[PDB]
Amino acid sequence: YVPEALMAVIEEVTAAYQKERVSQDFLDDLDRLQANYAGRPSPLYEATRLSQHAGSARIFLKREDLNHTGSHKINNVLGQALLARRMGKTRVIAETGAGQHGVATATACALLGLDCVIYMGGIDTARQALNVARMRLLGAEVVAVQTGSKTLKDAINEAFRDWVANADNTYYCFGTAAGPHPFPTMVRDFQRIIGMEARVQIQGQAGRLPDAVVACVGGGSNAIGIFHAFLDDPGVRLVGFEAAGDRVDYRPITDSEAMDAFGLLCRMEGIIPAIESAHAVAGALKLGVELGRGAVIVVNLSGRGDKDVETAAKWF
Amino acid sequence: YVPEALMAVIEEVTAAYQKERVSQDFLDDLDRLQANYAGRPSPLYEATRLSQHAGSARIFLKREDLNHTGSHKINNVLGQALLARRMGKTRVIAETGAGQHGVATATACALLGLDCVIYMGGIDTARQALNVARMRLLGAEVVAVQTGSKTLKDAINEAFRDWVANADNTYYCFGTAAGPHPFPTMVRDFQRIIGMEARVQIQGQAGRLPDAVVACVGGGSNAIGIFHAFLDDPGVRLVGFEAAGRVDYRPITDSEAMDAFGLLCRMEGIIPAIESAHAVAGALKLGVELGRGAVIVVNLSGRGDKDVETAAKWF
Repeated sequence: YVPEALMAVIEEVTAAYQKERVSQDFLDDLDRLQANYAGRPSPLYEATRLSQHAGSARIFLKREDLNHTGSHKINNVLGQALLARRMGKTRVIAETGAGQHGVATATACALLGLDCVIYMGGIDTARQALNVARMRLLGAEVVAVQTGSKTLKDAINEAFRDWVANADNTYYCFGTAAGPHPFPTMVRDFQRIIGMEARVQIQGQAGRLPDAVVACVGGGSNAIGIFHAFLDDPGVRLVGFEAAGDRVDYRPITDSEAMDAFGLLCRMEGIIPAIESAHAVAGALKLGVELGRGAVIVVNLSGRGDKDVETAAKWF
Repeated sequence: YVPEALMAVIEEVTAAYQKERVSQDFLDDLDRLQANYAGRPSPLYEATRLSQHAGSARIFLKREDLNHTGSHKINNVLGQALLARRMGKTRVIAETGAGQHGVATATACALLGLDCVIYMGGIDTARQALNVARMRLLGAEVVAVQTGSKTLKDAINEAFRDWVANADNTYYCFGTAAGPHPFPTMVRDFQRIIGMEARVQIQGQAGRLPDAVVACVGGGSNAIGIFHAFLDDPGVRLVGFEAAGRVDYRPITDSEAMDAFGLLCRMEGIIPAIESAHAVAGALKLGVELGRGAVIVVNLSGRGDKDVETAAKWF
């Protein structure tokens, strides 16, 4: 899984990142670089119809659910290319299966003036003229890989040989679900972006900081993102609603509480939530009854309201 | 196509809408209503790497290319639902095929507080049926139609008797790429929200009205909506750029498009529709014309997909 040859290079990366993590700049820069570019920042939607089932509080939904697939990978990949610039590297390489991650990188590469080489297997090249051409309009060099079996793994190594030999100037940009993932802190940190955008937008739309920021927690990572900008705010409660059934308060929400919250979003708001998020809307709702009038509750609508629908329409 | 029995009723919508058209109160209420919902307002991106290839004017790109279609149908459907509410109609009906239009229609009625009934063909009731659930989850009655051919035609006819039947409180709402399009003043006015929104965004981001607002003319009726809102800003220049009222018209050569296109790709990592590329080409020109600092705004409208082919060959 990782050629020990990659160890000094991954280490130099991990090393430069930490240095970056020392303060708000790197994310600050990232935030500015995504603005208006490809879906960031996502909208923070005030659900006024929901107020009447929430103790006369004001619920704001932080629409993560409106991101589409890879404008989102672009926003992820830009921070990786912004790390190359800060590290001083001037070229970026990556591998690409069906070509989607190559198109993302090629995009950031070119947004930031970085040269860009993407490795892709000869099998992948012949049947994907379109992403290859995207990539080529965007400026990268697309290297059709003719060794081993001309598949994905194949690209991966040629890229590893490339990255080993060219580490002075070259940042390797990971992202294929089957490719390497050597840098988990990074990937968590980028999601704090969600928090920073909610903090700004709440200050904009309500004129103060919220009385509570809230997410469904038990789901992988990337709901948790909403919190971190808010940790410092002594006035702000942070509540993580856990999928029960029969610095942050964890609290539980039952299969029922979440379904009532669900159908109630469908009807009052016209938005169909992820089940995951219904738990959180349910709790935002608990919270506002419990906090009363003009309470300001920001809620993360995380993720993909595509059939949990299956499930929801059974529930009724 | 449209049954005559409908005419007393089409007229009334027509009278009412003609009323709210004219007025400032409508498109601001629809602005509020659609704010932060399904993709509106759309982003205004300062494309600062174009500046160098544009006399170092400042080029803002109105990003209609980021619109997921579908979040477009809701946005379009919200306006009829908004109009229905302002007639004092309380329930809304429509028809659908695979049932995309009915999903949107249901969506805007949940949001707006309207009872909703959607007509669908028995058969598409059968081949397509979470949409039917989607709808019901949104709280609309679905009338799955079991009358003659059990498909869209019959699904339009039920809808129309219901309509003629309940005129007094029922609005009907279209968009379905086949059923009726009785209101074409409407479809065209609702693109106006694009200029509306641009006009609030470019003052926030650039401190002032733009020097020029620029778009692609002889294609995709979706481009021109960026102008209306600047009409009463005399000394915002409006430039419609054509493939070769207050608005000037100006041609762009096949060649000039593709320099802008290529460049939009290499500098901003944005891949446009060829149509959009005509506007960018026009914005570059204008920049050099207008000078260091001009502020110029461009509708990048249209899907940066399958112009891709065309573009790759071209190089």
